[PDB]
Amino acid sequence: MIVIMDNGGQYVHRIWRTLRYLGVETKIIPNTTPLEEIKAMNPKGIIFSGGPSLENTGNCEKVLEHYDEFNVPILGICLGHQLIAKFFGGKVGRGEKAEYSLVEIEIIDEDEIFKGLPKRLKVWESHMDEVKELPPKFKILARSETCPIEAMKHEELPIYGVQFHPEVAHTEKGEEILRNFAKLCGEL
Repeated sequence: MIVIMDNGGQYVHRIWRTLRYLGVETKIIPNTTPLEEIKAMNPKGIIFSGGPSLENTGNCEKVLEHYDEFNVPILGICLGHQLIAKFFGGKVGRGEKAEYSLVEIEIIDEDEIFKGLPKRLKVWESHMDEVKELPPKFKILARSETCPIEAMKHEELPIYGVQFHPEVAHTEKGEEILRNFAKLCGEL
């Protein structure tokens, strides 16, 4: 079971449908779902979805505060990436290109979610906002010309962020990145 916390973005269903296509048990829940209830689902992984506003992240930060009750892989997508960054002591701010487009990224550490993938990928993303200061204890996994932090992970915990939307088909290997993340939740 991969739980997708709905932060209100336009592409949240695509995350769910991608996982379904992959044969992964998954459910979208309101981001305001109480933690106990999230715990009663026995999640093997959690996704913090995109959305319009850091002011509407519901209990995403609460999940991180209580990570010891979960101890499963977490993937933040765009706003989810940014909220993880803020929570862990990094900084988010405006980028230089607010419109969505395909952007080429360079994978600098294939780690887990980029395992087996090419070194450069075009991904569907905006930089209306982005991570400006990496959190302590995190490492960068991918970059682009205008944004050094296109993907990141905690150095010690399976907590991941991507700035772009792997759930959008335009993203090269987007389905594979989601698959790689799901495979992490099935092994430990």
